[PDB]
Amino acid sequence: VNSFSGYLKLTDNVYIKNADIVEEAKKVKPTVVVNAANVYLKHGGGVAGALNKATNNAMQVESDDYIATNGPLKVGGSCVLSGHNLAKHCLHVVGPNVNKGEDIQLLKSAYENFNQHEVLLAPLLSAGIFGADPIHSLRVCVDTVRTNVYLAVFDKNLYDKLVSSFL
Repeated sequence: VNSFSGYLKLTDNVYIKNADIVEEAKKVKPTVVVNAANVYLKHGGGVAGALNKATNNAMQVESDDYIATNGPLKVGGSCVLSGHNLAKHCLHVVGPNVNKGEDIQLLKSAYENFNQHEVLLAPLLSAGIFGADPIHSLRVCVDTVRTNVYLAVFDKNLYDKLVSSFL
């Protein structure tokens, strides 16, 4: 039993809710919240900008030190950093950004990072300002992640479309 509430069960291990991931993280304080990161960990907008804003920019400060030490992530890769006031840990995962021309096949590699964590609160990777089809992202999630994932979808209209079209 865990503390996640109000989710629709899609499969054995994937759950979904119309929710603001920031507000959901603040209430649940999950072990892991996933950020929709870019390779530079520049948290300017989308989910990343919202998560970082909720940390009062502490996520960005920590991220800048990470990049200065380690260099950029790979598209499809990830790193574990602090969850600050939102979670124990933040798993920064880089899905391909279609608006930069990155290969969508890398979306499966991106979701594979979730399998290193037993339970996660996450957005749909490569959705929103990353330009991929969220219906496709949900399909890849279900077909790739084997650990327990709680997906937060900000847009109510999109949430209803994802549920109604789910196979």
